[PDB]
Amino acid sequence: MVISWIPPYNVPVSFENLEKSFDGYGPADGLSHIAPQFWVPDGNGGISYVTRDDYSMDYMNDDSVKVIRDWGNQYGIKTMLCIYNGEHGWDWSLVSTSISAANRQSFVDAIVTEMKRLNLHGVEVDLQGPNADSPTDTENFLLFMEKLSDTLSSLGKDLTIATFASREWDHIPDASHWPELLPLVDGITSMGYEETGINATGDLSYAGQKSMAAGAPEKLMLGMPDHLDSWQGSSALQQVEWAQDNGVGVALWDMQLRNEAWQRRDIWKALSEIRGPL
Ligand SMILES: CC(=O)N[C@@H]1[C@@H](O)[C@H](O[C@@H]2O[C@H](CO)[C@@H](O[C@@H]3O[C@H](CO)[C@@H](O[C@@H]4O[C@H](CO)[C@@H](O[C@@H]5O[C@H](CO)[C@@H](O[C@@H]6O[C@H](CO)[C@@H](O)[C@H](O)[C@H]6NC(C)=O)[C@H](O)[C@H]5NC(C)=O)[C@H](O)[C@H]4NC(C)=O)[C@H](O)[C@H]3NC(C)=O)[C@H](O)[C@H]2NC(C)=O)[C@@H](CO)O[C@H]1O
Ligand code: NA
Repeated sequence: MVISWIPPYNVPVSFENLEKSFDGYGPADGLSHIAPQFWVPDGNGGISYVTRDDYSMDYMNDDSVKVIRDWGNQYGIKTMLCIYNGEHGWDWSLVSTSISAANRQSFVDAIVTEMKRLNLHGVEVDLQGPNADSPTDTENFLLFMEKLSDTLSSLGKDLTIATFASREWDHIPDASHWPELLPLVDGITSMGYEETGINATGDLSYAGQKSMAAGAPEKLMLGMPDHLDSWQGSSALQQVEWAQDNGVGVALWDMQLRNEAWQRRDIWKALSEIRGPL
């Protein structure tokens, strides 16, 4: 899989980038999935569009989501409802109350209802709890993911999740949860960015990332940053080439394509080859 995201700020730039062709290759050739990060939990079992008035409020609406969806439908690209908990910083409390026994079914229902309402192709879960794991949070989050997975499966829809890239800390969800998440999802985006690479250390090396996904490495997407042309002692293109040669995917955060290296034909050609035809 090859995924990218549209954050809820600077949206005009991301929208322009969707239609770019860098001398013949661009996002329409490289992505299988596109994820507008436009929704948040309300904390009581429901969901909401982003509402911060200093974000791209002119785009937090159904018509703008359908622009993305219709763009992707031309190519067989899938638009994913991306729900996150970072509107005002990363707030795990919004997730913890959503995945409790009282609200969990309502939360799944609200997510799926919104995806169906807009004729989207699946859900990209981007709910982040830095240093927030506990036994209760692990259980409840995995019960949430299993229920969401079963519901989306019956609808023929895709499910992806973004996680922290390490396992040795107390993050949720992180690579210590991959063995339980892999059977439930179509893809996992490891949010390693400049901390993971060919030459990084241990679990954060790309070999270590793939090893932690050993149950189903074809479902792993290595997270790579649009604002850098290199990290961990390799070029952006080299990092993509490692994914190509080692049977994993790529997750590009994000569609602002801020560094010129991500505005080049070569890297989009490589992503197109990783993706394959749709
Ligand atoms: C201390 C301890 O006890 N243990 C240490 C342990 O914690 C360490 O583990 C590391 O912790 C850090 C900190 O928690 C982790 O860093 C976080 O990682 C996640 C996942 O990568 C990041 O979230 C995703 O990644 C991108 C890139 O950061 C996110 O994009 C950012 O999103 C924010 C919020 O929307 C954007 O901010 C907005 O920016 C606009 C424009 O500038 C501005 O107008 C807005 O006002 C502003 N809004 C807000 C609310 O701030 C920001 O621009 C954007 N960044 C970029 C580059 O585009 C994206 O949303 C997340 N989702 C997806 C999908 O990618 C998270 O952002 C990041 N937190 C911080 C503070 O940077 C780290 O992952 C983790 N590392 C590992 C390996 O586990 C370890 C290791 O260091 O050491 C222990 O000691
Ligand atoms: Na852990």
